[PDB]
Amino acid sequence: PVVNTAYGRVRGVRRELNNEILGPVVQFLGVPYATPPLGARRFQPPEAPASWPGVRNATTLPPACPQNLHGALPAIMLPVWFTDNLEAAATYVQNQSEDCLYLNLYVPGKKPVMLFLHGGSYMEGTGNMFDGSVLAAYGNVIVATLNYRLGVLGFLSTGDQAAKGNYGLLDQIQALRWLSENIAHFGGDPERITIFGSGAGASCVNLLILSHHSEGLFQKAIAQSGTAISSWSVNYQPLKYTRLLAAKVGCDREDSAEAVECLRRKPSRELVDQDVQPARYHIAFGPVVDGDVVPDDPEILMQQGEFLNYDMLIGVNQGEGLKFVEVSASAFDFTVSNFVDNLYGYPEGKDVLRETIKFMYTDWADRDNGEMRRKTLLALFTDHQWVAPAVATAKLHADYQSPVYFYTFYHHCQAEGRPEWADAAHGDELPYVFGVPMVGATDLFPCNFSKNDVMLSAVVMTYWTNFAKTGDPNQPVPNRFEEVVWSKFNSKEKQYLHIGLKPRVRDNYRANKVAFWLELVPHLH
Amino acid sequence: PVVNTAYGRVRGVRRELNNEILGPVVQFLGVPYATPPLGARRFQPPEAPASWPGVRNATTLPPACPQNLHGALPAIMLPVWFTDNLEAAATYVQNQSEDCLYLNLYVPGKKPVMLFLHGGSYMEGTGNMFDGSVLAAYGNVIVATLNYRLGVLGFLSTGDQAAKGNYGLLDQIQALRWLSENIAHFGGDPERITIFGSGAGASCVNLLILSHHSEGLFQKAIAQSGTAISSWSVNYQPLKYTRLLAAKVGCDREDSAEAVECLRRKPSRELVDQDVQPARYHIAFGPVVDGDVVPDDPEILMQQGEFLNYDMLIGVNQGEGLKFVEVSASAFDFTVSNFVDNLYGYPEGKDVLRETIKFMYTDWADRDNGEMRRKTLLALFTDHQWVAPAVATAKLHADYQSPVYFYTFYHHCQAEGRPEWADAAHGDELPYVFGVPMVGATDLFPCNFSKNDVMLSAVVMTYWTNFAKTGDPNQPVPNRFEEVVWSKFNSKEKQYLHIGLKPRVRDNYRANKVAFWLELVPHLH
Repeated sequence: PVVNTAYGRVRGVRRELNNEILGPVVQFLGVPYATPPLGARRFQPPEAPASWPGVRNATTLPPACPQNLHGALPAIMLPVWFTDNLEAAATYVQNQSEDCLYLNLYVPGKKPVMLFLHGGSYMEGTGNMFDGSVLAAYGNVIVATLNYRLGVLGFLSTGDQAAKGNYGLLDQIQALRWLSENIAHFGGDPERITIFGSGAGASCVNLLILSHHSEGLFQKAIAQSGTAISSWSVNYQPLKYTRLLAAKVGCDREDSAEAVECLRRKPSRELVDQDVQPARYHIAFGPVVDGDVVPDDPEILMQQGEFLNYDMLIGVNQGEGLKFVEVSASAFDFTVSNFVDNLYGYPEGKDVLRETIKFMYTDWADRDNGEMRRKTLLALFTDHQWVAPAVATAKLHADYQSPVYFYTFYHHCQAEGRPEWADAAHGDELPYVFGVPMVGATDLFPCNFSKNDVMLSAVVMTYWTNFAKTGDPNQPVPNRFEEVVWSKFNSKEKQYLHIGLKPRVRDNYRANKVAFWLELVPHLH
Repeated sequence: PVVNTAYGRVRGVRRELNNEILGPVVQFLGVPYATPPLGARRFQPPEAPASWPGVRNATTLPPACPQNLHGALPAIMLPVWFTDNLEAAATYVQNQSEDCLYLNLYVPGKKPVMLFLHGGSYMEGTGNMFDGSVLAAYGNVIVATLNYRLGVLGFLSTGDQAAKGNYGLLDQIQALRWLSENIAHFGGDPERITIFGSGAGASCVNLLILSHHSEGLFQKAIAQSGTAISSWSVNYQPLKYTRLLAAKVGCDREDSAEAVECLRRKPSRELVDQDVQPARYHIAFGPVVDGDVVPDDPEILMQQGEFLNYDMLIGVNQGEGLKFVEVSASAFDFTVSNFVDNLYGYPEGKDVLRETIKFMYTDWADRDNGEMRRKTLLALFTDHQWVAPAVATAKLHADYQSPVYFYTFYHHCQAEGRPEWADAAHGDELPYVFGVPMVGATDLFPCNFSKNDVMLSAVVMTYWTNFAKTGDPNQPVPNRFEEVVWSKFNSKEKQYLHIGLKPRVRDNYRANKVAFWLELVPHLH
């Protein structure tokens, strides 16, 4: 397994898969895409790599650039299986170094590419823990789980010229180019790149469409559970926090542009161990508006239809926010005051909105019971963050002559604390799209797989692969049900599809709550 | 059929009923109860009558004191069958005269009395058109349909001393005394008087409980479709209007007390032909707060529990207000602005309430169709007037150790413009309690009676008669269903009973809308 690219010649490996169904998976763990930053051009955009003679021995898990899984990280943005089994995930990124600009591959003539921008809160994660070879061989596609500058030294900007456009986004654009101008040797199609991701890694899958440098690189998108217009998708206070890690290591010279030229020699391990604690439901180090890759906010920029006709696929796990409440008449009256204070932009005229919300999410038919409160509160954080910025992105993107789809996941692998009372909960969609049941349970996903779960993987890896093939999720190839047609989303009818437990194509998901959060509350302020 | 009372000796008559079921009905049309006002003591309280020797020939329809059925009367307060077939009703009160202080009776030892205070808008009506002999003989009770000072010279007050406590209420209290101290000769029980009425004649059935002069007279009540705390139950601007009929006949001397002493000689026929047009949904001549019979408003007076333990029975015809709309996105946006302006007490801070109402009474699942609007508007006038001042009277009267019942009528005799799209509509409960089907259709009620309707009369004249017997509607004696127990109303559960088309004892009528109108909107102002 040896191939050659314009940059040189690289080797590979091949493995035998666990399940009896699947066959010849080839792997190319660790191939590069750009020159690694070293300390001179840190806090700086990337450049192409060098060239080598002979053969490059590249088959290992490459180092993942520095993170810290014991850092009092936010517990809302991160998924469940990442939080609970943290001891298993922590034993997976052990070797870390400033040099992380590599990318894995999985080769099963012009096959589609499925670049996976791993999720998280922009603080940790890696493609090493999302080793999808089952997904690589089932649908007969090429996966690529890269690594990019994430964390402190990942997405810099300050307001001055010393920290220009966010180096992470254009960092993974450097890889979008590499995959676009070197993939013919690997058997891929440079005209069918389909970025996809989850969590807050899908927030930066919309952000790439509205920019400019993305023109000739990719053609489609997939947005699992994220959106560019939520309350933790973009950073809006770079300067206040960028001068607060410098207040514990020391660069806060009152001269504005006197922080890069002392930190740029600071070692990477001390610079990623600061308690930059963001405001509630806000982030600290994410993509920022500067002008070259984020000209104008997606609030405005999305209205003027300068984005081309790609085909976004939005989705929402039904029930997620299980870490918002985990029952009285003054306990349910206590979350719904600090919640409103924390996440409303802080205008004046609040005293009406709290009571309107408190009236709308009550069930007056049976008020008394304690399973209304602590169960509608889980329906008040699922709606304001994941459920109704999504339809706003669906409408305005469907109007401008473009196809936008939808879905709503429901069914999870049953484990501890996961009854039907406990639905997806920001996760439990990832194992199924990754094929964890179909080859036996792995380490980080402990559950009790059955033959009921394994049928879901077939359909959810046929959709997400036929998609990359042609955008419609069904045309090439066809559980408990079958053949249901994948219905679109248009402003008039708003048909979601319910890829849950029995795939019925229902309509108009939560009309009352979506309309309350989207078309009534803007008037109150 | 000749009897004697403490005032003298009176004759009677007896008739044979149309239906084969019923038998010996006796009647005493026209017996007096008080001295008729003549022109000296007009605008003045009543007094006892004289005494006569021999026998008084009293069997005719007595004159009904002056009204005017062609006077551009309000079309919301009045029932339907009274408005449509106005030509039939107008041929029924032909002979009118200042002298109207008489009362009918119907004798079928200490039998209960069922004094009926006829409805309307306090401008017209009479007991002559509600001749209930079927109701008199079926349940074996005594009816009494009196006449009282109604209209212009009926409920006077000005703010000065020239017009003291409302002469109509204490006028029908004079009859409440007469029936309480002369009924032993007629076979009635002076300790079981049960006032009942409908329309805005049931508004002045609550008003008598909260007063004082009602102590030893009656013991129960029935409130069909009315309440003392609605927007047309009491007059709150006597002076502005009492000086406006005097501006077309002439008494508006700028001296305050210079209107009684010129009008008191004016003939009754000119004084009842003035266009005193009230404000929308308000009235002009109704009971007013002065101090002796209405000490304090039922807004306050009902809170302090000075009213004794009677047993009110509230009720609401499901669907009524069919003369509120009789479909666009700016037609439904046009009623819900002037409606809010007209009927809100005119404070500042309106611009939020209109939009909140417009959001709550929409059906976002299917917005487009034209049978949402012009059908939820009929559900916006039924709720703010008849449906949710009623439950407020039920709760606060059930708390103070008293029994309060409830019901919700649904089924009507089918006629023109009366499908199941068109429910009760402020009326169609009166024929059934009056027995119009059971003896064949009368003049003023044209319909097509069937054997389906005639079973409803049995139950609705067993309830309203067992009630007067013992207050519980069921204990002595027991369609499409049977034996369903008459459930009470208490603050915790709010069980209505649905005496409609199939008597199922459901619970918590319109919790969302009742709670919206009763426990959310008071904060917005």
